[PDB]
Amino acid sequence: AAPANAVTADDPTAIALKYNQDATKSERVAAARPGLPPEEQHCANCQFMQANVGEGDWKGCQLFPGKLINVNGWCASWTLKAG
Ligand code: SF4
Repeated sequence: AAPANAVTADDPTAIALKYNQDATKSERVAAARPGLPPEEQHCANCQFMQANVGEGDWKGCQLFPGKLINVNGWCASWTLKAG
């Protein structure tokens, strides 16, 4: 059960960025974002995930203010966690 503030499917930014809470049901391969092979990309290893926001598998994403993403999700703004 997703948190009340989870990013959902008719969120306009989620649609534009092709977010899915489950990276295995994402188009990460098509996008081929740089930094890691696409099959290795998900929110946990993304620069925009906020480790101090949320709880458990439901964490912040800087791009979705006031909401939570799933650590096992993906979107097209995936960028390697570099610092
Ligand atoms: S920007 Fe990164 S952390 Fe935020 S939803 Fe997209 S992949 Fe997940």
